[PDB]
Amino acid sequence: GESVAGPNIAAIVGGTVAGIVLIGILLLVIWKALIHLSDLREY
Repeated sequence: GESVAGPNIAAIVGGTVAGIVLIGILLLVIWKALIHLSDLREY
């Protein structure tokens, strides 16, 4: 009734929200790295 991880919605909401935030930060870091790479790059 409540087991059936119905809250899978909740965990999905929870897991899904967390994953999106994680990707967003991860994407942002790489983007920044590429810019640093272009400037850091001597040559």
